[PDB]
Amino acid sequence: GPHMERASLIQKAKLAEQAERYEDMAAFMKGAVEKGEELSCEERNLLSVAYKNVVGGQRAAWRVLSSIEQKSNEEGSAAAGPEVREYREKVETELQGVCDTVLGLLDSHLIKEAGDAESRVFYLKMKGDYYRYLAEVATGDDKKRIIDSARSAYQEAMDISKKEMPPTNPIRLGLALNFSVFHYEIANSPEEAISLAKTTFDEAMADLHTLSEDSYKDSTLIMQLLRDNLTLWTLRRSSLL
Amino acid sequence: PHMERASLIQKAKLAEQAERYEDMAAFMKGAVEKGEELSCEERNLLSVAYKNVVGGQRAAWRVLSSIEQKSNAGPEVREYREKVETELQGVCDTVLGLLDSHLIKEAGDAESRVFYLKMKGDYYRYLAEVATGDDKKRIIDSARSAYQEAMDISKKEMPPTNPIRLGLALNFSVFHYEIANSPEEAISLAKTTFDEAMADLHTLSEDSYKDSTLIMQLLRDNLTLWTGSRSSLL
Repeated sequence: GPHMERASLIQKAKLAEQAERYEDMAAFMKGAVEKGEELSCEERNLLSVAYKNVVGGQRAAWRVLSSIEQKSNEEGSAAAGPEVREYREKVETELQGVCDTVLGLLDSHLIKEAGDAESRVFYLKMKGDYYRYLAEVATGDDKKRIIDSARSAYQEAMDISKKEMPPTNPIRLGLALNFSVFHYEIANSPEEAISLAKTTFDEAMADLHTLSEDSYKDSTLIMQLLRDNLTLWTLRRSSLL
Repeated sequence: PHMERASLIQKAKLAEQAERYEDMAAFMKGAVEKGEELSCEERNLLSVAYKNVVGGQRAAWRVLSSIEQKSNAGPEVREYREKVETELQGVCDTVLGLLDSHLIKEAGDAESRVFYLKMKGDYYRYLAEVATGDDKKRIIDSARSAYQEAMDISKKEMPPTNPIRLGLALNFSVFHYEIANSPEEAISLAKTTFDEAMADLHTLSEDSYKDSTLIMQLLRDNLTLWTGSRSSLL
């Protein structure tokens, strides 16, 4: 509608977050991004949380529908009613529209305009994530092209993070976590997934002592997710010390 | 594109499983507009869909109102609270429209008749929660009138343990307390409802028992909160 002030959009995104109105939150943040200014660390998290919640609800719904559709097609003497697939396809189109919106914001404003490496890695990781979400629902020749786009974004983010960030950096840790999930679940490379998660965990472990107590908590929380994934993917009980 | 009555009902059940309540409501609104009566299962689908949609709006409106009250600088809170309120009002008006245009009829079974009139009381009550001035008074009168008509039918045609009858009495007592500022009517209604249902609990099948006692617990919880209030084993 009429031109809003960037500061009013950010304030409304924070109000929408408190009200658990994630679609409104995303729309406020999209408007703020389109103002052309860089996002602060707090503002990047608002953009990320808004779209993560929106796409997370779509991905959860798509998974339920896809399971119902699969079971009714496989089982019994008949196929599922056409309604399941039509509804699953409505949810999928809507999911694709949100990923395309995020990828559009990243390519039009956020990746090119970023100052620091911290924010460049954050946006390139986000690009990998939203191509990964698109890959989860893709099937044909489109699937291969989307998987290449996700790998390419994650790899560029990895290259930068290795050059500019310490191994304990939470953004660097979170990126390596998501990239390993991509290798395992999307690119069907469990070996790459395990070696990336092992290397990430080990290199971060070696510098844990150098961290301030608040940095330590941020880092170990992500290292835990790497370790959990490794246990799940890949052995004696532990007594004290 | 399968959008006939039976396809709309099937998609509403899928939307429920996927926790897509706005899709669920839109499917059920479409099914209602087909002009046919809703079965017991279908009425529950309509109710669950709009309850979840309006519940998210009411929770959001309460947060924004809370922030606005503490803040009273900054015009954004009120503008945003007003956007959420208008949207909430639009959903209540859609539900009230469906009830008046298609669902509320003089000739059906008592359960369905009480069910729709209770839903009318509920959505006027949600409108009353955000209403101010002249409009508030008319909305409160409309809610009381719908709830009262639902109460007359339920006392004449349903047993005291009937879950619809229990749920109606619960919501009407909440209306007396919160909306009409009559805590005495609220308390008296909740006490009578609980006591009369308690007397017949022994007659119920195990599935009926669970449905009835679960609503009776909400009446009792409300009574404890409204009136005031140790015990060892026995």
